[PDB]
Amino acid sequence: TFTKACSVDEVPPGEALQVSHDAQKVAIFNVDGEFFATQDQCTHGEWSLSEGGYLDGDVVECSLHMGKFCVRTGKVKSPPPCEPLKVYPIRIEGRDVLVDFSRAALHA
Ligand code: FES
Repeated sequence: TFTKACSVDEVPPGEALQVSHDAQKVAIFNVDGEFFATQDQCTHGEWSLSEGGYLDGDVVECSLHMGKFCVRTGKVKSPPPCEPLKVYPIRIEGRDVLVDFSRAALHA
């Protein structure tokens, strides 16, 4: 089941947004009109990747110790993080952004 998480204008290109469902915090990223959803917690220290997190193209930088992840694959781009992010399916219908919060997946 895909759940409406936010509306598209809440996440403009180059921005991120934290959403929540059940226990789970999820970061929504808009990269040039394409939407991506990952776990919100940085895998180094669990800081929110949607709190002061710079987005440079499709690479998000954690504000705390400058760890970086590709928001497409969840793959690490710069330490201190070691583990990739969980990634969630995400779909746009009209102005609605829908995320399947039940379907977290993880590389490697
Ligand atoms: S908590 Fe994200 S890089 Fe340290």
